[PDB]
Amino acid sequence: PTAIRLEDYDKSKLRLPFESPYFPAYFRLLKWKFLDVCVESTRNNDIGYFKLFESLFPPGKLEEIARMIIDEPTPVSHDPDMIKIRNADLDVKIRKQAETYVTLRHAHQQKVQRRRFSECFLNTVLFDEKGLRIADEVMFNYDKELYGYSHWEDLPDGWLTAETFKNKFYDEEEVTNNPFGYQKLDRVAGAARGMIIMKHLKSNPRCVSETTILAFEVFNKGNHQLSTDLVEDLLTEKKWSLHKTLTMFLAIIGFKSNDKKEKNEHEEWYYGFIDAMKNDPANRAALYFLDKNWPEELEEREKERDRIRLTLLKS
Amino acid sequence: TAIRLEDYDKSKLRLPFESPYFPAYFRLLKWKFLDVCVESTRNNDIGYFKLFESLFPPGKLEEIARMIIDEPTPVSHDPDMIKIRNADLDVKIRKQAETYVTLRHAHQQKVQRRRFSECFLNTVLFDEKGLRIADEVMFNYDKELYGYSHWEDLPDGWLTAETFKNKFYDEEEVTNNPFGYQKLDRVAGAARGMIIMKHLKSNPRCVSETTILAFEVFNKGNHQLSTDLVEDLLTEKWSLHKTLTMFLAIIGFKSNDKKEKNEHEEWYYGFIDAMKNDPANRAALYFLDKNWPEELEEREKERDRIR
Repeated sequence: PTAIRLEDYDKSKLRLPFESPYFPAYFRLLKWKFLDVCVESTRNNDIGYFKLFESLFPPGKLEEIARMIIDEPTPVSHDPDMIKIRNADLDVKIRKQAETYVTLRHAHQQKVQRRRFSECFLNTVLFDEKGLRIADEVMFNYDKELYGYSHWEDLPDGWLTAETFKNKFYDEEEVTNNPFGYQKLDRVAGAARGMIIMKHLKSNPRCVSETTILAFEVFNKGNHQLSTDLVEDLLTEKKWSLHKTLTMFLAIIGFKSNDKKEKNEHEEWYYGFIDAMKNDPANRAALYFLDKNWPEELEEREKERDRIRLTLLKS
Repeated sequence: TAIRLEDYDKSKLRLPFESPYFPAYFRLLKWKFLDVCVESTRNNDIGYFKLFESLFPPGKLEEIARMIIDEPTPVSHDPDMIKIRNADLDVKIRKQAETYVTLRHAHQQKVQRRRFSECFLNTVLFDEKGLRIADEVMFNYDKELYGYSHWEDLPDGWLTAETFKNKFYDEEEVTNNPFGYQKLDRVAGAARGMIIMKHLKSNPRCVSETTILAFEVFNKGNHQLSTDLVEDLLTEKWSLHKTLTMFLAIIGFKSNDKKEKNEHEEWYYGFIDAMKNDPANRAALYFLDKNWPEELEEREKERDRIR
């Protein structure tokens, strides 16, 4: 079976091609799934797909980074403090407590290395045109549907949700100057804590249709799920993940807001997200990346809401 | 004969290279360090930039350095300009069109200079080897400035030093990778200096501290850029370098005697008051602390001591 080359494939159905200013940031909502695919591809003592990025680092630096990510941890039985505990002749109950604290510290120190060198790879390759080209083709060869989803394949022409997304999640000047550079989207999605946003949107009577799309694209879409244990536990603090948070912002494009323009409710999902992020200090901080004037715009919006409610009673 | 770094004393430094809190503190001079590398470009070559070759893929350093120092492509060869001259417009309409093309030609070049400058600084100043090369560049340029970045001849029991490292760094982030991004890098980068200076000058609690800040930003020659290329790159007159200099100058604050009356960290709370009254600076505060409005309320609402 001869592999279909990217340059051959249609690309007429994509509403967000590679060359779109708004593509690099949108694609980077799959950065953890992209890392997952590169890690999955390592078969036997090879660095797998990671090697396709060696041109983007100084000679030999790529190999170092890849290893630091996939290298098996040293056994916790060889830890100097572990060995000292097991030789100290402690009361059984105290020894076992100490041992668990050394085991947890050991895993945490491994997680810190894996995250550091993962972020060194991703921030080098996914913010460079040549590197995004390679990443685009890697995703295409992995799963055509996911490639499509990252490019808005078979999306309608007049999709009003797409316009709101482009308008509120990118700064016009920043995305025009360097599309491959850091965008508002990368800051908000990265700072946000998805679990608390999912809980508040589920309790919003306005955002019932939107929550249904979010629930499906986060939990039940098979190619929005990580294949490796390594990347899964790297992003997990029943349990939420950093990939689940990004997959929520990814899924936003599916929201239907064409019919709600007549009643001026077409941005209800966006203001619903703001009301789902204003509650806790982490997401509240994430909102100040999205819009520096969000608390003043929130009070305006609630003044006019109260102004309309008053005129409606007099009937 | 060459005065090697290995030979130098370094015993008076309270913030040596090996200190967890050094990398972030050094990167407050990141705009001055760019200025130094651009000063060194002499006979149509990249000067000090070449010392960082190993930290990029082969050739990459050459491209980046160029994109920063090179002369722009002549605007007489912009494709839109060529079409204006061929369209045969009225002289007055032609010249007005030509100015719209000229203005975006300059702006595009300011954006390319800034982009590739940021690409250099971000690669070399957040890596240990990169920081070694950078340390020696400043040492060979100015011994005093080298010392200032390391707290040369600073008191042992200095309290503003202990407050600074407690409020501008996260314990876990700074212990894991000192060379990586810290709260300080985020806060100083997002801050709008000109406004913070204005509020502290109106703040009666902070009067000694403002006099130090006004001197280290406007009077001190070592904290001033020598190149047009960098000072013009950081101009909105105020600059991004002047914002970073305000954070650098904090180590000079005399707060030890105010410990007894528990006002030894009044400079920090005064800074928070100075950058909470505009959208951009209060967004910068959320980097310094995620819980700052509740901490500011309980600290600035205890008027039971005023009774």
